[PDB]
Amino acid sequence: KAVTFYEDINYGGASVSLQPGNYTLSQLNTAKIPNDWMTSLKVPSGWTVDVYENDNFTGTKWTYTSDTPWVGNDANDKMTSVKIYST
Ligand SMILES: [Ca+2]
Ligand SMILES: [Ca+2]
Repeated sequence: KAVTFYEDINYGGASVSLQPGNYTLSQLNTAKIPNDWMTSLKVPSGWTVDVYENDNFTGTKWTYTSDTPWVGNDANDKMTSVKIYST
């Protein structure tokens, strides 16, 4: 089980899976996840994903605790850093 971030709505386009952790922008990029690119994501039930507008877990924070086929226009293409918890 893991969190999978997708480039497009409805889990379309490019996708990358990550385990729990605290990922900065440069770390996402290394994982092949570009800046301001996340549109949808699958989340293991019970897990928590805190998506941040800016790098180093700052800026606006959006939280997801389940598969989300459309993060919506407000959070769309804004992820720069993210914290994933298996709780
Ligand atoms: Ca996108
Ligand atoms: Ca951003």
